[PDB]
Amino acid sequence: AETVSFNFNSFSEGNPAINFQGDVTVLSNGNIQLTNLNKVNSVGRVLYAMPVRIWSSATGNVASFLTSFSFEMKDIKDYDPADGIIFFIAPEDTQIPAGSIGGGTLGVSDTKGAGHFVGVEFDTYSNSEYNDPPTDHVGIDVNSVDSVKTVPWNSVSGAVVKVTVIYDSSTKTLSVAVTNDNGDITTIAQVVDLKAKLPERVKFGFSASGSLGGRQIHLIRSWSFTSTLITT
Amino acid sequence: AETVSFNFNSFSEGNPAINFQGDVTVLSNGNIQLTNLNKVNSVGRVLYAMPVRIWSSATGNVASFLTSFSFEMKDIKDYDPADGIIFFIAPEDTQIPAGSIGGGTLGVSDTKGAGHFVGVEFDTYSNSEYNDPPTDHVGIDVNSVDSVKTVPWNSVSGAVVKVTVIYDSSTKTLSVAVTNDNGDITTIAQVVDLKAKLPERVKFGFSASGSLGGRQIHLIRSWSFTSTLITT
Amino acid sequence: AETVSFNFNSFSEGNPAINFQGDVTVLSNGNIQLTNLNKVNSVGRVLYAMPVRIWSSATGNVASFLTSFSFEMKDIKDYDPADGIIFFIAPEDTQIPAGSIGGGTLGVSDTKGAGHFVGVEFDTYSNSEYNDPPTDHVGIDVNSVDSVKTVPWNSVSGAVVKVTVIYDSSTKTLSVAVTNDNGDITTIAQVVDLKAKLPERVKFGFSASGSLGGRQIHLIRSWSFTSTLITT
Amino acid sequence: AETVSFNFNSFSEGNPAINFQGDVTVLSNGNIQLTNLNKVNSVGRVLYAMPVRIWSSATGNVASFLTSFSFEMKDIKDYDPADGIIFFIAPEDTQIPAGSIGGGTLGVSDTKGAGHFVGVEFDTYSNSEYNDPPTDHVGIDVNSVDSVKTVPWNSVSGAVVKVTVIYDSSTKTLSVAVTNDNGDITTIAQVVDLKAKLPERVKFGFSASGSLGGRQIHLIRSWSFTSTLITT
Ligand SMILES: OC[C@H]1O[C@@H](O[C@H]2[C@H](O)[C@@H](O)[C@@H](O)O[C@@H]2CO)[C@H](O)[C@@H](O)[C@H]1O
Ligand SMILES: OC[C@H]1O[C@@H](O[C@H]2[C@H](O)[C@@H](O)[C@@H](O)O[C@@H]2CO)[C@H](O)[C@@H](O)[C@H]1O
Ligand SMILES: OC[C@H]1O[C@@H](O[C@H]2[C@H](O)[C@@H](O)[C@@H](O)O[C@@H]2CO)[C@H](O)[C@@H](O)[C@H]1O
Ligand SMILES: OC[C@H]1O[C@@H](O[C@H]2[C@H](O)[C@@H](O)[C@@H](O)O[C@@H]2CO)[C@H](O)[C@@H](O)[C@H]1O
Ligand SMILES: [Ca+2]
Ligand SMILES: [Ca+2]
Ligand SMILES: [Ca+2]
Ligand SMILES: [Ca+2]
Ligand SMILES: [Mn+2]
Ligand SMILES: [Mn+2]
Ligand SMILES: [Mn+2]
Ligand SMILES: [Mn+2]
Repeated sequence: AETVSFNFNSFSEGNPAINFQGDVTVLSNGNIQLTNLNKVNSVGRVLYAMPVRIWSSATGNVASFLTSFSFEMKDIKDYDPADGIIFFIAPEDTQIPAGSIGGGTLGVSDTKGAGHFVGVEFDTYSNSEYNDPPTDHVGIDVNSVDSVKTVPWNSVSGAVVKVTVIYDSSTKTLSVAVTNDNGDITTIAQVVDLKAKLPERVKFGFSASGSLGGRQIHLIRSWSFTSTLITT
Repeated sequence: AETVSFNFNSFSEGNPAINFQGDVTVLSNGNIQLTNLNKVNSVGRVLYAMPVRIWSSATGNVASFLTSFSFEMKDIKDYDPADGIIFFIAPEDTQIPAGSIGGGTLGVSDTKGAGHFVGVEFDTYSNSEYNDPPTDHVGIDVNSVDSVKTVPWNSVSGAVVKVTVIYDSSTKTLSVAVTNDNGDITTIAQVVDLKAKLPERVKFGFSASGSLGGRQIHLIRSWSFTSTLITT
Repeated sequence: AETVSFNFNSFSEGNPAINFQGDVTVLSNGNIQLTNLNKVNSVGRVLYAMPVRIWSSATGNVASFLTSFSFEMKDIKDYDPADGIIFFIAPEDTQIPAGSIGGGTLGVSDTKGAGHFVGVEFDTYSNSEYNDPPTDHVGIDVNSVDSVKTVPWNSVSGAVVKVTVIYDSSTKTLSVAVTNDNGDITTIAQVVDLKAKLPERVKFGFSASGSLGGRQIHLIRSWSFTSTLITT
Repeated sequence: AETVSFNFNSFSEGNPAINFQGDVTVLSNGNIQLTNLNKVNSVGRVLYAMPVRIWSSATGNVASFLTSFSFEMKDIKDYDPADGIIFFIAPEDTQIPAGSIGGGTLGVSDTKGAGHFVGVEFDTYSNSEYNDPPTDHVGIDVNSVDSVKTVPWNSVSGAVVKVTVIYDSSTKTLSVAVTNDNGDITTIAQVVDLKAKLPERVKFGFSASGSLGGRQIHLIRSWSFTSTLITT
């Protein structure tokens, strides 16, 4: 089988294994801070530098993957705690949308909320322009921040959240488990055909953004990943 | 929300939080050995002592859960390495089937392979009477060891195996990610309506068995679990 | 290490992790009300359903534990309030004393004020028959409501009180910190050898009671707990 | 009663309510990083600016206090993870010792390991010169880093640790409860007469240090405190 795996317990600029885009910054504690609290419509994204082959045009096989990461969002006096973080998968040449307004676009979509990507968002502000639920929520996005499906969630300021994601190639099911600070878990799952939505080689990463009045701390603390593609 | 969670990095006799059934034994290193290498048709089961309410007849809500565990199977001279381990969910009154022949029933079913339980098996012997695939395999079992679905797998003697399971109540999807000793992952997912197959209160646990000629070391090394039921 | 931990931010009827005894009722807001305002000598107790092994006869080790909880007592028109709440530890088979007169026995002792339990009381009425101090008080009880030690305190009707308790196994010290609504803290500590006063397996819970003329609202709002026993 | 209480969920440079000493720095995420990873024998300390009156010379009374805080330590490539963090109480005019060598002195003592303070240390390196236990440990320090008492502990890189401390004036008992990342708790308690060891007014704070080859990330994430002195 074709397996790719990595595990970061701390990050650092200068590490060739990671690409940085936008206002991203690496704190002295190894944490990744995606947005710049002093910029309007800030957008920051981080990606595993090496593209991963999720499916094969030769065999038609699609990869299965297991990934978990931990992040932290915290309020700052005195802006609206927004907009959130999104774990995404996109073409290997993915870039921050030209003329990105950040905000509710989470740094992956245009003003209409469209883009080429599949992801799991941890959304902390309700943008009616993208049909968001009225509360904080976790959502599965397929080429749009107008989530295909969402589940109520609660973003606790300063709390460390743990996430586990499993993609089963056979059933094409993407299931997500979010462990909150207080111990409660939140789950959401959706059938998503990566073969039909994305190219053979993609990049995995995290993105976050803010607006003029919407800003908050977006930190990525750790990230382990393993994908296995059966080549037969 | 109604949440139940626990974490076992090791086990010790006398812990009220755990229920032992059959030939279970706790080793000095804190590991749990499920079968007795000197008994014919040995069967051993360990269960979380407290019943978990996976669904409420009052609301109709079903709980989501996240659990991870690690186990190890090791060959012994001069017996056949069998039969395997099964992580299962069963009614709270669950007991080792009367007159259990162990072996391919994995300690959860009758001679015909039927029983009242839902589980994930790590099967190391191919029983044609229960329509097993021709190789080692992971399977999703619903009231029978004749798996609803299986995926090829390989049990490596002495290898520590890590497993992660997510059950999403909304989609009723049970997804499993198995991390093999060599780094590759194996996944299998299946939609299973726990509310339709099981009572409101159930017990979670592990079971293993052997026959006269089939015996091996079945070890459970760790187990973390969290289920959250929405009460509203 | 053998660890038991749970966290209740709210309570619900039907949760198998909780045992109800006497006049206990679960309010729609998730709060637990211990006594019945319309009954003479009302007694209500709630216990964590699973017995906890606080010490091992094998090693002689005693567990350390950390627990915090919040409660509220509110006066009603026009009864005396009367009698209070007690956080207790007792044999796993503990039940409301037969023929309990409620009142100053706090639902845990007999008429003489004796019983089998260790606890921290938040006493709002002065029973001279149990040598109570003349004012509201917090006390450490060991097999009797005639406290081994008490400290002055003030029960404010309708005020949410937060409590933190630490039991250090090495020194066998039980320390309590009570945070009043006005920000002021009250502390009390006492050396109590749980190994000598209680059986290996015990249950933790809260009890409240009243009399014909003494009645008030006794509410448990939240409860988190963690006990760790060194096994080696 | 005289009560002092504050709560910090994040810190900021410029907040007059805090004294910054040495290499301390505040990250853009609100965390306080005590030591500088690029300096030899780095020492950084943070103190609550307002001195607290822990005892009255007029009444002989000592104050009781309840404090809880969370911190994080993380290894860096490639130095020994040292030396640790200490929560301390010292004279109001306390400053980092002149010519401090950092390292095992934890920033509060001279080369002999002596100083004027009382504290709880989270020690991650074993200094034989100060009679340290052979493993990571939590210790109670009274005017010396040669702990009056210690308990085995385990510092996990990148894990958030929660600590609760209660000081009971009557019994003069200082009890500590440490909640590790995996849920396990570690406790330690010791009778310490604050009035005989410290002056009437003191400052509370944190300190950390490193050596030439011993360095790690020492972060303070949050801190809540309440002290009550009975004046009568
Ligand atoms: O409050 C946070 C949200 O702000 C929205 O944009 C605001 C903007 O921040 C404010 O300066 C002004 O221009 O009004 C806008 C409309 O609400 C973002 O669109 C949203 O994503 C949040 O960040
Ligand atoms: O070889 C392992 C398998 O044994 C099967 O049972 C055997 C038994 O071990 C042998 O002594 C003889 O009685 O024939 C039996 C039938 O084949 C089990 O049924 C199977 O589960 C494996 O354990
Ligand atoms: O005033 C509250 C206290 O009442 C005591 O019991 C009273 C009882 O309420 C009254 O009706 C009469 O019978 O005299 C009793 C003895 O004083 C309780 O003993 C005490 O615990 C409080 O509840
Ligand atoms: O390895 C961490 C410990 O270092 C000790 O100091 C070392 C120093 O790091 C090294 O460069 C050389 O000078 O030898 C010293 C003595 O062994 C500290 O004393 C100790 O506290 C740890 O930080
Ligand atoms: Ca949004
Ligand atoms: Ca089989
Ligand atoms: Ca009383
Ligand atoms: Ca040291
Ligand atoms: Mn959204
Ligand atoms: Mn099978
Ligand atoms: Mn009393
Ligand atoms: Mn030390």
